[PDB]
Amino acid sequence: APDEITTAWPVNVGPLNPHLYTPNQMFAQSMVYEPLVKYQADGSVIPWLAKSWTHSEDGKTWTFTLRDDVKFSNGEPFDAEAAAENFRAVLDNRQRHAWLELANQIVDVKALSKTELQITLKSAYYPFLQELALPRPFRFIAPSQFKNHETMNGIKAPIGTGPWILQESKLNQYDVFVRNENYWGEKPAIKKITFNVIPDPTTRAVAFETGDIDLLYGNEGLLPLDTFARFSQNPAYHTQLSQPIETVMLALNTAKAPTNELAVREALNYAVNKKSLIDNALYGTQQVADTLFAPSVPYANLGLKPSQYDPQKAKALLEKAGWTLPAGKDIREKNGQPLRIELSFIGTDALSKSMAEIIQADMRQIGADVSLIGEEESSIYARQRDGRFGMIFHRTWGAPYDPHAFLSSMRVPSHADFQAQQGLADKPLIDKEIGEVLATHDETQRQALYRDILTRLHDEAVYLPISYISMMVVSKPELGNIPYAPIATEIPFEQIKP
Ligand SMILES: [Cl-]
Ligand SMILES: [Fe+3]
Repeated sequence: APDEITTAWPVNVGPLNPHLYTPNQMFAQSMVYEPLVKYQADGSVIPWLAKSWTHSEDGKTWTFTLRDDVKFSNGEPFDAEAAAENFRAVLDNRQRHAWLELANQIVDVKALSKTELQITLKSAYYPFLQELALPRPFRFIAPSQFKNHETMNGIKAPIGTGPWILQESKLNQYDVFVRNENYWGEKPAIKKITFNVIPDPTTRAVAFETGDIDLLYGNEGLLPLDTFARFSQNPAYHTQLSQPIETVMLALNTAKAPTNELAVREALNYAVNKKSLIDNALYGTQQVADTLFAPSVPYANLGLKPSQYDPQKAKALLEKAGWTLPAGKDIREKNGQPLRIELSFIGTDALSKSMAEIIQADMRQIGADVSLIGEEESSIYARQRDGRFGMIFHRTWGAPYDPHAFLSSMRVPSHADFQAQQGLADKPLIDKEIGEVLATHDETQRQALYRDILTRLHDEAVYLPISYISMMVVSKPELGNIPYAPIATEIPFEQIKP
């Protein structure tokens, strides 16, 4: 079956509610559901379900002219009415979308005709179009599949307009998609895609080696990285490594001793040998990160000063702040209190554990005692939400989220970044400026605001950037070159052409 492929994912795709989150998987929501406008690698959007649009002079009122030839996979029409009902369904659950500022900005959505859709905003919101382009929540399910005229309490069949249709799903076993033969756009070359549920990275590698699957596609956690390197030399296989898509880092709790001290956070940022970490734990497959956002990220080329690995500097900073070594001890003390920091991570994640152990070792070398707290996923996310951590592994979100959406979410208290930043004297100013940068259209001011926000976060040593990570691919050669999608969390299956 040349036009059928089998791949893997750590979990099922979920029920494919276009408007909800976990356990829904974003790449799968994007396979079935489509946006008004589609995100492009150059940062722009192109017409998609909307073929054109205009906006008022004040930038608060937008009118979209929709395609008139689009049907949902069940034959029902896509029109402005269906689109408007979707926006209502999403914003009826507005509290759940607080992280996404567009969901707080939309004041009204109404269908003016079958082809005219009008959206009104609280303010001129500059990332409007890019947030419409996201995998979720502003994509469109057939309104017939609402449950009692809503989606927040569940849907019936996951009926979208997209190039893929969910055929069937088996909890903890597999998901099967097929090509939408009545798609309004270009027909995918692939006719059927099977996702085998395989939570363990080694088991995924083994599944490929045995031929049980044709394709592996994911971030640095896709498979063991030593194994990936071996595969990249195996002439029976094909492998790919993308240019970096996002940052992996530690978040340091500015509201909790001892990471509440700037001098301590600064020292920690000099203590880790990132190159060695990446060569030791990531098998040399990723890039060193010096800043929250790579210099290639929009608005983030700011000439921020890296803190290079320098244990001598780290020690000096701690000594100057009164953190000194007692006789016959390797761990520093101040006011009799030991320099002890808890590093929280998902205990079953081998890669995270490996990095955590390297970080612990590096920090012990400069007199800081890091305790490793490996816990189940739910417990770690709970800690993130309420700030019950000293240090935690964290990551940015990739295009088109970085930086505007990641920054926007820093304002949401139930979220790791707010919690990490909560102890900063300048946190209210930062949150004020984040609000301002999203709504200004003085472009000069926009750049200045981004500079100030990112520079304060950098100078305050809120994060310990570790790596800019890449997408990775392992595939049967017969599938050919595997494309990457403009949106980092999407998988462009319809672009695969064996
Ligand atoms: Cl420990
Ligand atoms: Fe999320």
